[PDB]
Amino acid sequence: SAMFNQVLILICTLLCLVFTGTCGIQHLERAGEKLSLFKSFYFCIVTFSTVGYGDVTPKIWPSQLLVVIMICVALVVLPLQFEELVYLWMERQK
Repeated sequence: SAMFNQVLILICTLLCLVFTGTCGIQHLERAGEKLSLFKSFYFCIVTFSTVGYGDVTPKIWPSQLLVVIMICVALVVLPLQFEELVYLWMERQK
């Protein structure tokens, strides 16, 4: 089942990115302005959902960039997998 396979890849990647985001915001903002993990989950899923509320964001030199870098990579990485998911839907139709 390829449909299944890429569904998995999507989920895996999402999970990975969420994890990287939690782990990303965890050690940094924990210094200057302390934030709970749920705030991170929020931010991550707020970034990959393309929402961007802005209640709390990075105020620090590296902190923004790191989030940014992860997004930029994600924004390339995001469609790769959606693109993938599309390819199978085309195979299923065939």
